[PDB]
Parts: sequence; structure tokens; C-alpha cells
Amino acid sequence: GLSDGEWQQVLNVWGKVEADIAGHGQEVLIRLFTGHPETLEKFDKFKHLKTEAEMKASEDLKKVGTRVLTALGGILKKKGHHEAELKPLAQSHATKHKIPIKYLEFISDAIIHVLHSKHPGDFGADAQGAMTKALELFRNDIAAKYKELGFQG
Ligand code: HEM
Repeated sequence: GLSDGEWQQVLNVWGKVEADIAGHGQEVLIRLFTGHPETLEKFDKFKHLKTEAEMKASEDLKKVGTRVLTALGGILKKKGHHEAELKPLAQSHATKHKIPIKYLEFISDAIIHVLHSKHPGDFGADAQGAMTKALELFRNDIAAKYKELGFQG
């Protein structure tokens, strides 16, 4: 797992997310869908959308982006002791949404990109490596629950 100082860097940048959770959520999702169009096909509510202007205008997209980052913030704040938070998340993503582990890798890279773009002075080289480890931890633990739930992610 991560050191105390690695967790400190992760939570320090996360604090900058809290002042505008929705605005961050929209930027993350738009980065994900533009970099990896196949990922948008998983979102039945808005898989019909084609352009970034449409994505920015979508209220459904902004609300989903808010749920995603709020749930990730909850997990991160647990500093690895997140088994209770991770449980419902694994369950829904292996049954209802069927989200391959590869797509969770794509969104991790999107979050790291957005954080670097909006808060570089709270997200230098070492804080980036710390957030990279925290998100690997997250994916690894979800993949372990996928197996049990019978989803080869
Ligand atoms: C940081 C990683 C992620 C976190 C914390 C996260 C969390 C959530 C949360 C909290 C919800 C709402 C409640 C639920 O259904 O469990 C949700 C919904 C959803 N997520 Fe995930 N998610 C992540 C990644 C992804 C990825 C990478 C995809 C697809 C590429 C995805 C597809 C979906 C879909 C299709 C829904 C339902 C959307 C709707 O209601 O319109 N998620 N996610």
C-alpha cells in the first residue's frame, strides 16, 4: 500500500476537487469519451452523443460525473481501508454495467490528466505518482471482487 506522505499528497489534491465536483466530473468524462470512444457505449442514457459541445451541455453526463468523483473521494479518504465503500461499486460494475478493468484503467488516466491540467501547483511529479498508486490499488481491489462475482473483467 501507499505511505502516509503518499496518502497526504493524494488527499491534498483531492481537496481542490471538492470546490467544484461537477465541473471536474464533466472534464474527466469528456477526456475519457474523447480518448476512448468505445467507453461511451456503456452509458445507455447518453451513448447517442457525438461531440464535446453536446457532452458539456448534457445534465445527465454532469450528474454521472458527480456521482463517480464523489464515490472515488469516499474511497480515497479511507487510505486503502475501503472494503465497505468498494463493495457496492464492484457489485454494480460486474452485474448491471459490466465495466472491463481496462476501462477503469482509461478513467484513472483521465482523472490524473484533469488534475494535472487544473491544479498543477498541487500536483507535481511525486503527487502524480502517489495518485497513480492509489488508483492502481482501487482497480486491483475491484478486479479481486469481479472474480468472486463471476465477471471476467
Ligand atoms: C473511478 C472509477 C469509477 C467510479 C468511482 C465509479 C462510480 C460510479 C457510481 C457511484 C455510479 C452511480 C451508482 C452505481 O451504479 O454504482 C456509477 C454509475 C455508472 N458507471 Fe461507474 N464509476 C467508475 C468508472 C466507470 C467507467 C470507467 C465506466 C464505463 C466506461 C462506468 C460506467 C458506468 C455506467 C454505465 C453507470 C450508470 C450510469 C447512469 O446512471 O446513466 N463507470 N459509477
